Amino acid sequence: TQAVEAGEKTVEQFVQALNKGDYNKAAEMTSKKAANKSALSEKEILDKYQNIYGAADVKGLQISNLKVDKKDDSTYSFSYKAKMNTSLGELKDLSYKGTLDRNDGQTTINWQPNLVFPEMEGNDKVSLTTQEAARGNIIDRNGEPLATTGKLKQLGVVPSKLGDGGEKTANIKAIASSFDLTEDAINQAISQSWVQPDYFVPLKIIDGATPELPAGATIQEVDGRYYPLGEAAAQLIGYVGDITAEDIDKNPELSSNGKIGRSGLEMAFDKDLRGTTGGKLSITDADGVEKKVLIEHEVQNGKDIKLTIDAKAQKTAFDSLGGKAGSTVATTPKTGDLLALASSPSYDPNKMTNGISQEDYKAYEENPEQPFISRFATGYAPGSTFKMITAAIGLDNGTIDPNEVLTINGLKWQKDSSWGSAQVTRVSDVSQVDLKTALIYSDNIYTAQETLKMGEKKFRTGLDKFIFGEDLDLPISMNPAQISNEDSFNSDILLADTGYGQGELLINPIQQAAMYSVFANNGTLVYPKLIADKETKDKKNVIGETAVQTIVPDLREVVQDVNGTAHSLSALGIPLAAKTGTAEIKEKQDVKGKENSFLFAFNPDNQGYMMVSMLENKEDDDSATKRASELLQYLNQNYQ
Repeated sequence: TQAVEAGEKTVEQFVQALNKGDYNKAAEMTSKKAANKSALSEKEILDKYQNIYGAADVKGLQISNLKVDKKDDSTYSFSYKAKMNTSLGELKDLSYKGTLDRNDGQTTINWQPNLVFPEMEGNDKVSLTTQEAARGNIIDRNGEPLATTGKLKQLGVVPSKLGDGGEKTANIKAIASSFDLTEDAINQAISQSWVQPDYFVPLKIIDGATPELPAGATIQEVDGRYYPLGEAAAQLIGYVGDITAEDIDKNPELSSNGKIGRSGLEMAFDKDLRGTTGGKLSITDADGVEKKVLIEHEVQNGKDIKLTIDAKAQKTAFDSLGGKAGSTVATTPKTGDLLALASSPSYDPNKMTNGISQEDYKAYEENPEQPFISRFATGYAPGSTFKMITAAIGLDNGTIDPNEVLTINGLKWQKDSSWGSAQVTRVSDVSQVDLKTALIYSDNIYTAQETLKMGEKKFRTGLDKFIFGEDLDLPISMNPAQISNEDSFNSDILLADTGYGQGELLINPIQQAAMYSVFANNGTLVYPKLIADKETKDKKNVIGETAVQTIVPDLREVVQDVNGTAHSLSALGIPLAAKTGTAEIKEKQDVKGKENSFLFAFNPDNQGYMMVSMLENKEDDDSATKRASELLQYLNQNYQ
């Protein structure tokens, strides 16, 4: 019992050393090389485990049902079941067995080749054959491709068929002008360490018609990932990169030869898109004659994935931002179908996955506008567009009388002198302001006064009926929206600022479209969905139906009234209910007030589409409303 307990500890420590990959530590626990002891020496056991387990990418060796008995006065027999993860899946139900040696005062393992795999004898060999799985495609709501593996035209040069002295520099200058390349990068590519005289050094991926090939230029077709929309959907779709050795150490079921999604939907759906590797892991004998097949299954290609995105709406929404910092979200508010999730500025996912220079990558990462940000999933202050929600809450709890007219003098206002220099600011000096006037002119002072009159308790009661704190069921990384930092404002100034969409509010554009959908469903919140085959989930009785039939007519006047903030949209001649907004942010960089322009708009007749667009740190005389004419036409003519 005292020695049998020490034998169980030896088997447990040996398996642990194998699980941790330290094969040297495991080999030092074996007995000496003999006929009925260890079969191989310590350094030979190290090399056999490192070769065999390293070939199949063995990971996570764990045992169970351990039993250590006693045979002779110095031999203790052990046995256990075990399982492990390999590059072809999990290898479960393995019956291991062996003998221990209890000479001296420390128990060792009589090592045998059956301790690598159960039925191995002497000089048995292990063979692994694998076939890569094709990565699945990502498609829009109409089957158009958003991410596809296909053939590409790769531009490269062979330094031998170029020329000697002047003929080489002339062709390099000719290839640089025929394919929009710098003459200093062609020389740097052909002068890398890995280059040999007769090698094919790739350069650029041409995504169109190939021009004339100078002396030394050659195109070779290669298979790779391709994104048709390009930068218009780079943040949403993402990109794939080469699989590294570290990736295989974390997940052996990957393909060391394949691609892995690094961000976006390519990464959120990497498992469903990459498929499963097919092949066979067998034990052979001396040569290649198979004895036992351990693992084998056919290769399964990756599943395709269909999104609610519209490929034409995604491109139009992105191009409408003109490369400026901002985001645009388009949905069908009755179902939640995310038609477009645009973010600007953006990066080139094709250049990102087909080899990008450290210079162009640093330009993306050091750009102050930060194109890598998925702005549709980034928490922003909603802006004074948030008046609709505060007004709807005010109508529900009866705080706001739609016909009561407040008297506001000037462009600034504060409750008491206790507010110091904290003041609510508006843009239009309108003396007689009611709810309809406040929504047309986007009057923050009216909203601030109604919020303070409503009180924090009644205001939070209406806010809590939304999606603050909820994690949306979406394959996009994002934090839940919040009302403030803590569960109480503890500040009249913060309460008022929260009223018209400022303060510590944090709501990303997707969450905004979810909350704003109540005006297209008679007070019912419709959760947005990105996967086409998903069921429509909704949240009923968020705001009163009376508040909807009171605010939406006013939102029509935001477009139709000549002094409405979105009156430029009346040029469309389509039924529009809209609401613009602004937000002042005290960021860093300099300290000059950064302003954000917002636009909410949907069809108040058919409720077919809804739009939430915003510009981050807007240039002067720019706005989201100025850039929405094109997308609103498409959504109106195709989503009724």
